[PDB]
Amino acid sequence: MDPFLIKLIGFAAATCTTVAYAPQFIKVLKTRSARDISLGMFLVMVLGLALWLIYGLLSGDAPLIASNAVTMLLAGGILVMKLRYG
Amino acid sequence: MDPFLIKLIGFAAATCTTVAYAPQFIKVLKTRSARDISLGMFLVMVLGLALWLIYGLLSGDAPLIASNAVTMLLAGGILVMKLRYG
Repeated sequence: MDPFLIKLIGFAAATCTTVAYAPQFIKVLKTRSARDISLGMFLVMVLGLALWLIYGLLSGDAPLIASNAVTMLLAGGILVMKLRYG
Repeated sequence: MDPFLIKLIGFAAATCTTVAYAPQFIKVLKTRSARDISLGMFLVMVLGLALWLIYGLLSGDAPLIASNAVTMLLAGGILVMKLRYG
C-alpha cells in the first residue's frame, strides 16, 4: 500500500510550522504594509508554492497538496502587495 | 526501490521556496531587530522545524532532512532574539 499513514504525520508537522509562523502573518496583516518585505519577493514566493503544488501531484500525495494550499493562505502577502499596487 | 528520484524533485522545490523567502531574512538581518516578530514565535517556530527533522528520519528521506536544516539556517531569527535577550 502507499505510505498514506506516514504522510499523515508529515501533515501534522507541516501545520505545526505554519501555525508557529502564522502569528507573524497576522502581525503584519494588522498594518497591511510591507516594511522589510520587497514586492519582487512576492513574485518569487509564488513560484515556490507553485512548485510544491506540482510536487504533490507528482507524488500523488493529498495531505501535502492540502498543506501547501493552507500555508499559502496564511502566507498571504497580497494585502501588502496592494500597498504599491502592481 | 525507494522513491529517491521523486524526493530529488521535491528537494529542488523546497530550496526554491527558501530562496524566495531568504531575501526576507537578509533584510531583517541587516537591522538585526524584530519589529513584528514576537519572541514567543521563535519558541514555537523551533518546534515546527524539530518536527520536520523527526518526519524526515521516519520517512528515511535524506533530501528532506538536508532541506529542513538549510531552511532553518536561512530562517535564523536568533540574531533578533538576542535583541531582548532571554
